[PDB]
Amino acid sequence: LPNIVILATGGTIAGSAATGTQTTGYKAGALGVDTLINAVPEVKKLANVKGEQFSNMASENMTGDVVLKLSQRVNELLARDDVDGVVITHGTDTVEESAYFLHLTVKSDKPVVFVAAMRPATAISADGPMNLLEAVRVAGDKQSRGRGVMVVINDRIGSARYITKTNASTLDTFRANEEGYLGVIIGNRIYYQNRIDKLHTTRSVFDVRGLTSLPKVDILYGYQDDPEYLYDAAIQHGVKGIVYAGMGAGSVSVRGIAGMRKALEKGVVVMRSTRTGNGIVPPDEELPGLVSDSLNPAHARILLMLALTRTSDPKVIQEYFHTY
Amino acid sequence: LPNIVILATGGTIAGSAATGTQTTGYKAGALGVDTLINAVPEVKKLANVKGEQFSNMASENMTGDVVLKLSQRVNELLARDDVDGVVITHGTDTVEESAYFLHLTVKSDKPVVFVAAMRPATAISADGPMNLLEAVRVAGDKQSRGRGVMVVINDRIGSARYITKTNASTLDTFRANEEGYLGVIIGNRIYYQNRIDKLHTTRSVFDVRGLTSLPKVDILYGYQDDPEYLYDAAIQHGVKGIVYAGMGAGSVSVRGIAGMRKALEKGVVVMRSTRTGNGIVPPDEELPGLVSDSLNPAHARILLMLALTRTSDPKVIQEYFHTY
Amino acid sequence: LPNIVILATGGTIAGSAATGTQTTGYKAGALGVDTLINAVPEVKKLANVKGEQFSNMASENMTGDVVLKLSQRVNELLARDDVDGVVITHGTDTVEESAYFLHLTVKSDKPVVFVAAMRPATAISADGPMNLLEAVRVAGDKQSRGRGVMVVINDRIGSARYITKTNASTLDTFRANEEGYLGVIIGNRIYYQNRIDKLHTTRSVFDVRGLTSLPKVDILYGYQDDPEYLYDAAIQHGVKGIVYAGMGAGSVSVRGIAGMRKALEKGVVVMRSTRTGNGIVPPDEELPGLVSDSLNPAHARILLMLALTRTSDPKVIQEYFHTY
Amino acid sequence: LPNIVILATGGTIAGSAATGTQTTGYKAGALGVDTLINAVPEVKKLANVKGEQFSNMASENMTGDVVLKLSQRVNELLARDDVDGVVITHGTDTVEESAYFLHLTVKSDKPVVFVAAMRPATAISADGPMNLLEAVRVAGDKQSRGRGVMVVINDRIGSARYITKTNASTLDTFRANEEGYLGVIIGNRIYYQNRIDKLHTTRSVFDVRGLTSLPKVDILYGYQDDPEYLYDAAIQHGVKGIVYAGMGAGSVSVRGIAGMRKALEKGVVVMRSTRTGNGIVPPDEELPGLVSDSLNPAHARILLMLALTRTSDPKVIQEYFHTY
Ligand SMILES: *[C@](*)(CO)CC[C@H](N)C(=O)O
Ligand SMILES: *[C@](*)(CO)CC[C@H](N)C(=O)O
Ligand SMILES: *[C@](*)(CO)CC[C@H](N)C(=O)O
Ligand SMILES: *[C@](*)(CO)CC[C@H](N)C(=O)O
Repeated sequence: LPNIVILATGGTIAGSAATGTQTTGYKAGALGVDTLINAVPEVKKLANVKGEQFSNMASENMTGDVVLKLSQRVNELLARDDVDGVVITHGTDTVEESAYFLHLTVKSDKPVVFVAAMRPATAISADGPMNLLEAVRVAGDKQSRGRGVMVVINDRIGSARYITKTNASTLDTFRANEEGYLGVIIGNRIYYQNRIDKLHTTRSVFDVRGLTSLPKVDILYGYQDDPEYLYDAAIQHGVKGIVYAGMGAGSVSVRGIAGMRKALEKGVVVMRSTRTGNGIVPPDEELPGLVSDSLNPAHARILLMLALTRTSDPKVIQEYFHTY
Repeated sequence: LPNIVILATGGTIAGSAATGTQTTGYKAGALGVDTLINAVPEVKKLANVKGEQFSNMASENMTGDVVLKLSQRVNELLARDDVDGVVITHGTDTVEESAYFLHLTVKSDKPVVFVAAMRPATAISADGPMNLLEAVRVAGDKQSRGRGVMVVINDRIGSARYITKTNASTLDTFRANEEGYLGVIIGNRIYYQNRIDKLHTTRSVFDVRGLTSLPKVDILYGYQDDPEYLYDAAIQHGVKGIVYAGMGAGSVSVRGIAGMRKALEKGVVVMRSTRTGNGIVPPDEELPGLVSDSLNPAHARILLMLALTRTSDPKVIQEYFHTY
Repeated sequence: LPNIVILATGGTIAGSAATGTQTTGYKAGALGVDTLINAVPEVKKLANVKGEQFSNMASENMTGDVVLKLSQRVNELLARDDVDGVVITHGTDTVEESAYFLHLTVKSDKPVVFVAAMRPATAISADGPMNLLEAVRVAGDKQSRGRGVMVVINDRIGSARYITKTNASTLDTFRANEEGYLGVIIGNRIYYQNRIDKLHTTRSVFDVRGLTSLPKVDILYGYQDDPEYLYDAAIQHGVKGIVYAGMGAGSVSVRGIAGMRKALEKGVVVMRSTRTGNGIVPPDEELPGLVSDSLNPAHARILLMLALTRTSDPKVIQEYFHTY
Repeated sequence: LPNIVILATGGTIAGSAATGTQTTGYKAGALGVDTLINAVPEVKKLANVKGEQFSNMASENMTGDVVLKLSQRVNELLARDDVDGVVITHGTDTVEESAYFLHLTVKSDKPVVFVAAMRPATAISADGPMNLLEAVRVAGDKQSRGRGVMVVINDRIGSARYITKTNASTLDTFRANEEGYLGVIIGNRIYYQNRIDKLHTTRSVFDVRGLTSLPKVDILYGYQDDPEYLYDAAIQHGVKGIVYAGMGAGSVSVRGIAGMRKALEKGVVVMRSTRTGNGIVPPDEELPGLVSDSLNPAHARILLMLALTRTSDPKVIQEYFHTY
């Protein structure tokens, strides 16, 4: 059987509540990895699993420095001959962030599968058990290699570069409206549909094994009456980059333009993304800053942080955004 | 023929570029209302149209004080016996904000139909002509009365309370994933599907007659490493409310919590929404602030501003968010 | 507490397999209603539940004669003062057909909620328990009255007229792409979003309490090289109506039109629907037969079958399709 | 500039009506290929184009004998040094059938791009011009090679294997809900997202040179009370295969089982697909026939016909369905 390491970080999949009817406001990251494994013994028929407790927190508290350590640990594990793949339990709220980070930094073709759950382990009809089982099946399948980092949940396999939490509270929240899923798992069988046409993992230039932190990047929203002072505040607090979750295709108000101008004069890299949820923010030489291609705000921040560890050249960073 | 006033505010539907191939980075709010009307002569067959130039700007620059004037002007028009409905041309980027504002403040059952276009009027296969014709048809149909403010584009009729721009650059960007459309227009016939189960227009308590300004409300994003200083900044500039485009179901990091506690101490109303794009942010007594129900950040800000013109009582405001 | 009757008919929600990993090819309608109730005792805190075993079969074998009896029993149940609502367990495959039949034939405003499950009761992360809890919650809520027949599953409430199984094997299969959900259930709370703008239940003319059989209506597919002989066969077997799951907007090939014309000449009523999955089949005076509005083939057959119990008048039947 | 041949077959993109408001019931395949090119001269700045009138029909009348000739002509064309790609104008109703057929029979990596329109050329805001321009850009782009046959419309690039017409009459009808788009076209730039993970074109074993017709395959629908006599009829007319657009995951009623057994006894290959619209029909040893993987009925019929040109062995045909 394939040797799979289940690296636990917390989340609802490891969460609990006083009753089985409480599906919200529960405590995330309360249960240990072995408890998750023991809850679904069937996994042992899919692989020889080993649980490792990396952390146990609600993902809203996951930070770049910790995500950095997570990627470095996964790289250490994948370098071992006795490890064929890694399943990472993580809270749903920022899994797209953590997953995309490793998508760009893991130097291996071995499967790296993030798994999550929208209902706590104690809930009636909890989704975590089946999602974990599916994650291990995907991580241990020889056909899962070289596909980039994946996020498995609700019978779907999504690419870390496209998948995002689209709904605040539903089981089927993870979707990539325009890009679809890399594959699906039905009747204990994996059906691979797509291979992402972007750079990742073994073909990524982003290596952070020699770093302990990443350049600071904040996200500012775009909306009617958006304030200039928020740009002032970000600049003053030392951001290296600003991701703009803009109105429409990264459109900017006169106040947003003034704020971006100030940011650029201070050497801050401005990246225009969109608040809409999907789609392409196209180049526009008439507006300040760079454009995020199809990366949403959360994803754009991650790539910009990594881009900044390599260069400050806007043209190079822009190309990264069209290829990663 | 019904008497329909076409109130123009600008946008891509009135946008232009030097060539028919340029569909991005064009000049929004460039053409006059009579030019749009004459571009689609067919509207004159569906109604007695009167064009009125309210403004002509790109919607990223639409501001609350101007939206306020727009609502009062529309209210004024619909009180006239010689006006059966109004069609408001508006840029796509913030039409959901302006539309929901009128949805809550226009005290009339007569149709109020926002219309927009994703391609400039000069573009090959421009969508504005048909969108406008559809809008006029909807505004003039007596079966269109008492449905709340609507947004018409790409053969669909969306409720101001549910519809949102979900894609940065596509023609089919306006969708209400979980709520669907109020109706669709195919083959010059309107097919009404749903009636929104929420308070609006004639049943709304949000009277804004005579007002000239609105309570200041800003939006802060939720993501890994989100900074506390952004909350400090908002408070320092006297916001009356803060809408949080949070991770997942409005989950908050330890930094976000500290920032929210500070805001509450200063009497600022905190409203937790979601950055995901869809869904319910449920009540959670363990977290600070109020919850946005299914309102996304842009819509939540609008309702909060209007709520604050009547009260600062969190319980009353929260009820508004579950009923409007 | 409301008095809710759980009327069981079978399905995967009452399905069972030898292993917890077998989610496909299991035995549907294997467990009794009381076993379902005692398995999710939490329902007892939401209402006073009484189980009744109407049948126990796989929905692919549900027949019109039996659905007729189900409708009649439900009418009997709801006429009682000691019954506040009914939850009907049913297999997912044809629940949209049974649900829409009762949607048209139940003469009561009391809630009628069909519930189902995509994973057998014996599977890991089975969805049936939560779905049932949600269905009872909906059936017993005073706010649920007069909304038409509903289908509850995966935290969603769909109208029988719009909801359809859109995916062969996923938990989130039930959706109404263009019409959205009537409401959702999150955190043990119901959020009603829409009220269907169509005739149903207490406003329907489709009373069939005095019937034991229904007009025969078959469905024929539209595709390249579709054969004329299938129409000849249906006619020869006494069909009173033919529903065409046509290419695009009910478009017809030279062979299909010949088939339809033979059917019309033979006294059969022809209804042109679509195989696409969504949308409007508009009127077309150059094509034979009636058009299905936005009803898909499965729904179209149900309405046509019921229409035929009242009339053979094309114009009357057509108006039914635009109003129900 | 690249050399692109625009091979016209008809459709709404070549449709015409007396007025610009008539977008339904128009005459498809009424305009010549050169008329389409002259209406969008911008294409000539993207490539050296040559129009070729293969046919001018409504796609509901496209037949296998003709599709065979279309595939053979495209192979002939792409074998030429002076042809960099081919754009095929085709009606929307069966473009998914014709496109998937060529996807399996064209032995070249040069771009094969089907294009269509949902509004006639004479319609207000006709989509045909932009759709064609985008199709030409995709067909002439070096990055477009080796991606399988594509269908371009409404700024989206869909794979012939996944794309399908999901709505009867909307501009955004073409979607692959679970698989997404191969790419999108925004601001005159192509953004490639995925590469399908299936066999096609140059790696396909389906050699159809010399063939003038294909094995007969008909499609029968699954629904409550589905008739056994339709299977008898199909058998009587000598079908070599039957694609079942089944209830749910290809579930079969007692009548369907009886009819399938009769067909199997007669040597007919029975393929179980789904009427739902999306998803996997998983293998089930308890049911008759083969399963269609994620192929919908229309796509399944095409692959089954081609499968039968090589073998009647069920095991082999099943593998084709899991790999193409
Ligand atoms: C449960 C749903 O995933 C709550 C998740 C936490 N907020 C987390 O992100 O860990
Ligand atoms: C054209 C697409 O709507 C650009 C719109 C402007 N940004 C606006 O919102 O007015
Ligand atoms: C399990 C998924 O619902 C199988 C359902 C049966 N085919 C049925 O419809 O009862
Ligand atoms: C116009 C929309 O595509 C009508 C299409 C024809 N039915 C066709 O398929 O050619």
